[PDB]
Amino acid sequence: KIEEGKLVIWINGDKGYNGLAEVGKKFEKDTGIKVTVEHPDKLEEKFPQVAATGDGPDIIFWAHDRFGGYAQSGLLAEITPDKAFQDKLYPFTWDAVRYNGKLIAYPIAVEALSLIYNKDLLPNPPKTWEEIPALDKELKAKGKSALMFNLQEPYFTWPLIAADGGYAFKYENGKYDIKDVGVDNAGAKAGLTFLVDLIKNKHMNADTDYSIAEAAFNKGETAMTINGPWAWSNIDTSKVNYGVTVLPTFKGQPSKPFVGVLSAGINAASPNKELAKEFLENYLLTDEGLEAVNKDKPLGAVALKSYEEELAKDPRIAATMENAQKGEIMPNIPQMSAFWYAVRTAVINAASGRQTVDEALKDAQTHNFDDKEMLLQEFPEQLTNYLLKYDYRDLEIIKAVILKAKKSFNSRHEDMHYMLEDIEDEILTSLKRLKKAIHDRGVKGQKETIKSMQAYLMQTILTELEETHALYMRRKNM
Ligand SMILES: OC[C@H]1O[C@H](O[C@H]2[C@H](O)[C@@H](O)[C@@H](O[C@H]3[C@H](O)[C@@H](O)[C@@H](O)O[C@@H]3CO)O[C@@H]2CO)[C@H](O)[C@@H](O)[C@@H]1O
Repeated sequence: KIEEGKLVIWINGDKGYNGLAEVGKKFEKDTGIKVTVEHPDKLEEKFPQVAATGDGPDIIFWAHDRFGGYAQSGLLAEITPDKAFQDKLYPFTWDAVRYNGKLIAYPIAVEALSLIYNKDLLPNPPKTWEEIPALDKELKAKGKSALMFNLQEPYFTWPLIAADGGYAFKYENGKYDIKDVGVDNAGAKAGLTFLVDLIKNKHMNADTDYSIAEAAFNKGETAMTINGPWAWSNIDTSKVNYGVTVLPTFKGQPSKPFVGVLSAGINAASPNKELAKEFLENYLLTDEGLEAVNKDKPLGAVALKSYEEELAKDPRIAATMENAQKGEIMPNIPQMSAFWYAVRTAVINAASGRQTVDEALKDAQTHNFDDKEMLLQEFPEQLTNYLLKYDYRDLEIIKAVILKAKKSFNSRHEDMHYMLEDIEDEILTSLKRLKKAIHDRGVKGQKETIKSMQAYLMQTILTELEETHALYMRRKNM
């Protein structure tokens, strides 16, 4: 439950949630405010749904890429930290969580995928992806396998795909280009294809998941795996003597892994915005509190300058740093979610016999990424800002309706061809008047959607326009 004067935090299961809870007790002890940290499945999917109802967490913890669609939907509060606190974190990590020149989250850490090898089994880790099959021949004969890592989540197959030149989006002119996607180019084809090649030759099983790969490495069944800093705690427990080095090259070129920044979003809905700023600024982002999270599950290289000095010294952190530089940092555009979904199916269909690599990637490329910016391109910009909240399906509804209501009003009235800009104001108060209606209607226990309430929008737009026209008609008259 979400209530005034209690702080609720959502964080992903593989992160140090026990450690963050530990900071919670340091907060509650000094501030008297309970902190409750839970890690539900699919939180980054659950968040946009219950944020609408207004019963989402106070603080949401995910990699920065997810915070685009959130900031666009206005699910996140604007972060206003004094310049002094800003200087504490890396200027690089501040940029990750910046949307439309607004800071919409607090960067916690920089995480990057790395290669992990078992020093006993493998004297020296491979330098290229292409050496791995010949290892597997030797490895299998010793009853072990060469490489195990999950194929069920694209984050992991991507450093390979991106390697010979695959890319999520072109970047030119300081803006990301949504009509320019590079999932299906020759480069990314060579990548995914290499990976299936491993599946076809039985060097990897297509069905492996994080659970399987983790388990297999900790037990010494496999010699290598690809994972992030949150993986080190569980291996430390294990008997395994591991090593964390740079990702194997593809076709003579570095593995280019996607780099994520762990970020702390505040809920726009929260009563306790002030308690959330206070917690993240004075208790989470200090050395003593970062160390607290870190001891549970390693953060990687943190965003906090001071505590990072001491971390960089760990060859594992500088190794993670090393792959972060050889890779690129995830966009935080709203489409990024639809990108990730679009790929995840493609790898899986590639790994399955579901479809060939070529058709698999084509589809990932073919996909029509939704754009509020594009849908609203005609609309008066002030209106569009209001209109961003609504999900893309509902937007199609309101677009079609608004446009008919205009056409109709022009039909009844010869003398004036109203521009959309002219009607901008009568739409705003109409779209507001609709939000209220769905609430008044929400009481009385009748649940309405914009789809249902399409009739009601239409009439309200017209009624309002007719009022404005009465205003204009009275206005002409002497
Ligand atoms: O299945 C749900 C999910 O698919 C997409 O998730 C991507 C994440 O956005 C992206 O941040 C990255 O997540 C990894 C984290 O960076 C890392 O810290 C660690 O926790 O593992 C995560 C991957 O296992 O990669 C995934 C896709 O692989 C998409 O964003 C979501 O729309 C969607 O909820």
